[PDB]
Amino acid sequence: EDPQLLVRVRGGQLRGIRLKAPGGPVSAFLGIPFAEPPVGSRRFMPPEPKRPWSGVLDATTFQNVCYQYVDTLYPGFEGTEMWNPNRELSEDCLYLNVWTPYPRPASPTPVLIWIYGGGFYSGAASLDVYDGRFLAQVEGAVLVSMNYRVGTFGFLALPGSREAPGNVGLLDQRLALQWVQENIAAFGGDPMSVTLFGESAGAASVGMHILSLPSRSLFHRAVLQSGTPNGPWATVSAGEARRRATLLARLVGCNDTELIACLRTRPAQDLVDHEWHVLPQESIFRFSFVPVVDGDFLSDTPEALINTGDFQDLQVLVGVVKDEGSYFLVYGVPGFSKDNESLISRAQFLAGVRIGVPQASDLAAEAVVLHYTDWLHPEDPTHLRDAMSAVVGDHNVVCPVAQLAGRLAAQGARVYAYIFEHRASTLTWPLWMGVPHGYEIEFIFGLPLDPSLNYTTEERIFAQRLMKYWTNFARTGDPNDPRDSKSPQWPPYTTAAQQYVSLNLKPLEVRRGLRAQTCAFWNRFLPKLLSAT
Amino acid sequence: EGREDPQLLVRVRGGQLRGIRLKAPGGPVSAFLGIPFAEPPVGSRRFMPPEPKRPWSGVLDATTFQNVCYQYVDTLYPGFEGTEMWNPNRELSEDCLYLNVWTPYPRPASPTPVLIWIYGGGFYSGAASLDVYDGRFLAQVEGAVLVSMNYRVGTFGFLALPGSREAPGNVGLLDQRLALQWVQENIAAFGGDPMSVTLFGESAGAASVGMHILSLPSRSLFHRAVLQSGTPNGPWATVSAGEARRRATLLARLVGCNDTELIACLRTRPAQDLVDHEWHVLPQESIFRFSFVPVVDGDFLSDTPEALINTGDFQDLQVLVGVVKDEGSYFLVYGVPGFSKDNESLISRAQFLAGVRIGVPQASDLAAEAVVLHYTDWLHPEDPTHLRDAMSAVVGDHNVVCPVAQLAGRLAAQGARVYAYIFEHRASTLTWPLWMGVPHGYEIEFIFGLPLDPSLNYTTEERIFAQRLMKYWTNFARTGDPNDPRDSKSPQWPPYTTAAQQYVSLNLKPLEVRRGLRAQTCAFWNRFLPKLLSA
Ligand SMILES: NC(=O)c1cc[n+](COC[n+]2ccc(/C=N/O)cc2/C=N/O)cc1
Ligand SMILES: NC(=O)c1cc[n+](COC[n+]2ccc(/C=N/O)cc2/C=N/O)cc1
Repeated sequence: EDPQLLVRVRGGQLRGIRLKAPGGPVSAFLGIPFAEPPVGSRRFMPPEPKRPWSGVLDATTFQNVCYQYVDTLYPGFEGTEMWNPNRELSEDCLYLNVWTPYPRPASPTPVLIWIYGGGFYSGAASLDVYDGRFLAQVEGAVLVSMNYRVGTFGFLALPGSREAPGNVGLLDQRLALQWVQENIAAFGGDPMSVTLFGESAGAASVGMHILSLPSRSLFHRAVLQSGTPNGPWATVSAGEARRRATLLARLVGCNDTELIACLRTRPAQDLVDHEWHVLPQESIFRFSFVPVVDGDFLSDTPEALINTGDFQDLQVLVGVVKDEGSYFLVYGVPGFSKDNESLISRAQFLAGVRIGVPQASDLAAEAVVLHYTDWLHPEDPTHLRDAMSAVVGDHNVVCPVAQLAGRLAAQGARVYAYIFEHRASTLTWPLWMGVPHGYEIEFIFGLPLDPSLNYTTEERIFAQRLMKYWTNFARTGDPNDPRDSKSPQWPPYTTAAQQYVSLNLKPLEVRRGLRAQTCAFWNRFLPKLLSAT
Repeated sequence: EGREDPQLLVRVRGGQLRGIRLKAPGGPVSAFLGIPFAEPPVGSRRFMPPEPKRPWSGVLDATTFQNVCYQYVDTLYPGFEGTEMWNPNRELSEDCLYLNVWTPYPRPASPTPVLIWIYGGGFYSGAASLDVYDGRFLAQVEGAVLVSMNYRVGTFGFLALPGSREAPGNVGLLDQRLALQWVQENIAAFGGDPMSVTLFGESAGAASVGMHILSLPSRSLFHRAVLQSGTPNGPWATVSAGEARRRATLLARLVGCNDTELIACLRTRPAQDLVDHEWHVLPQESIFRFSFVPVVDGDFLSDTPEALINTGDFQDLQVLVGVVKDEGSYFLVYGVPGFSKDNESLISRAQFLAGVRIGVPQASDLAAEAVVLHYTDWLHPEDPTHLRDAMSAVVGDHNVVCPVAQLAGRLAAQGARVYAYIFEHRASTLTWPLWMGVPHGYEIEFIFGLPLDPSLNYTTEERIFAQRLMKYWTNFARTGDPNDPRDSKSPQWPPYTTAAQQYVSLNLKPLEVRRGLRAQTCAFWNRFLPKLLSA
């Protein structure tokens, strides 16, 4: 019984495991329950605080992954499987992981809370890419990551109902955030320096925590990697949630109470089986059960909330990868594949766009097509493929990010923006996907520091830079290294200057305007188009 | 006859002409100026198609320019050269259907390719007698037979009650056509080769050239066309029959006037009254919109220029088209608040949004917002210099660059041999401010080789450049190809193609080949904007 690996949290005692990171040990407390297993009648329900336990809870092992669709598009492909649950699926999955330095830090340490992505339909805090050991070891970070319920389990909302209020996956996260507040000190986490970070749906979750009052007291800073609460995919209206919940109910043979009661009776996988059949359109980058504008967790739409919010005492790191959109093309856009070069035809581009912008009228879609077509090379398939990617990325991540960045900056938030452009040497996706959604995580998390992983030493150094930025950001709300000078400085993203840095192997390069023209199209014109059909 | 210069006496179908031996820098040219090609479209012939000039007796003196067609005289900057050079430089009269011929002197031995200039002036102004249209240089240096005609502008040329007999529309185009007919029959008398007739015109003249390309009966009258900064397609070069009707009847009301009764009344109105009200009939506050312009009558223009360029076969056709660096700047000073020649015209976002409404007067709120969204530099959305230049770009793009783009594209896609340029050289002599860059119409003096007149204060590179441009134009006139056939030492001007979209820069530097005529931005105007108006 290593006394460093033994912690009394509020619910009782935990025994962590001493994990080794390349530069020394780290105390990992994995699988800490932060809620009553949201099983049985607790399905679709807000998480209840975990009841205290007797003895020493073994917290040396990752707990189950929240029940979710396992991707099957390319079975056994590292590029997909690395996101697949790497633990048993269970609805009993409300667990969080805490990595701290070994020994437990002397003074309260900034806490980073990771919220995984997975389109609100998947993910697990246990995936290798979210291994917090590196940030814990190299940076002395207390790194927390929770599981939260995904898909129907996390986000089936019958808005207004008691039994499926929606947003429970976010409430899960909130609970983990509460758990951190009440408990992290026991690990030498500073509950007064908690930085959320997350990517993609995790970023959106972070943004939703930013935009939800009861969440705001549970952290001080946020990082949104490649995802925003605003935007086309991260939220649905109450009505749309109801529609999909209802549709799923039909699809599985099921007032809200009786509908939900029936849904409660359904084997987890049945819900998952029919989860995708509730999308109004053939889509990419769209997900059936996502946070719901419920008037409750989200008092208004994220757009509304980022327009009106006061974000004075908020610091935010946001950014995108170079190819936000490439990843998604292979999952429903004809002509795209990890296997060929996905050189697509004009027609496949126009059709691809209807799938990428499923909410688009013909005119909006034409607007998009006409905007993204390089008219010097209108039918060149490389351009069209890259444009399809661009469309999907801009529409879904880049422009939502720019919007968020701008709105937060305009409304007092200190904002740092980045574009991550380094394509992992070890990346199993084809070159044309460039730097896909999610492939910065391994770097932020510091996996290149694990020599056994085959990352180049330029990458190891890069990961170190990024872990420095992230944790400096966590420590201080400023990602710049004070123990460094002018190599060069990461400026706050402002609405005037619109500065952001490229994160890649070269030093920070400050760029201005995060696809400013194109985002103007998406953020300013596109809504005007559709808001007049 | 007998005591005078034997090389200035020419007979044409209507009779005997005495021209004038004019001094060009490199030697003399023959000019036959103010040759009537139509019956004065006066009195009862106002608004009527031109009738062929009835033969005259004796030797018609063709030694001076004739009347300029009755027109509005721009008075925004009185005494300012930049506006005065466009201003009529001969008496304003409805009796104005006269053309001009410059030929080498002595007249060319063998049939020489004919250049016919059609001046612009927004269809409400212009005159073949402006100094910038002086054919002497192209005649002297290039051996070209240059012909320019006056055609009726404004109401007299374009007021239309479509369907009516008495104001069928497009008569100013018909004057041009009549002058083309004149060149066909008579140009050989000057050593002109009626089988090598190139039209060229700038701005409304270019639209006019385009109209002729688009109009069957004109087709047999020329072989090649140059469209400088103007196109028959685009938002200003034509009006629907309905809109022409609307403006004609409104103009009528404005001056106190069944089509016959209306026209008859209009015919009793003094020219100046018509001119005085000409500009009050535009549907919106606007720039680069002109009240009386060619009408889609289903006669001269069998359908919209858009429709005819989209579906015509342009096999036999060589077209040189192009734009100036800054097509839009000129028009900004005449009715976009904020803009002036007298200052840097740094405007505000408000003034830009306002400008866009004036610059794209046909635009719905949504379409205007698109324009604004497109042209705003979102890094510097409030930046007055960018906004000022974006305003210019909006007007230039919308009215010239993108119409030219659609035109070049559609023409190339349909068999035409298209050569495309952007003229980027700002005359060292330009009296407009620097921000205006190279405004609309300021390539003309170079095409015409004015810089060759040593007394005109152009620089030597400008003289050389004029010569190059004159070469391009006359080569294109000769061969359908602006390139010098021997001289491959100079870079080649490739045809504009839909595939490669090549055009050249015309500036002091040797031909640089560029790709895509604002391809991205013209996709907005030519492909997106129409759709944004179909709802
Ligand atoms: N719940 C379901 O049955 C289900 C869920 C998700 N998909 C598609 O998910 C594939 N996938 C997997 C991973 C990513 C994100 N990568 O960064 C994106 C995507 C899709 N984008 O449209 C199909 C069925
Ligand atoms: N009734 C008309 O069509 C009309 C009459 C007079 N103007 C005076 O316009 C000023 N102006 C005068 C000269 C030029 C071009 N000169 O080369 C361009 C412009 C701009 N027009 O919007 C315009 C339309």
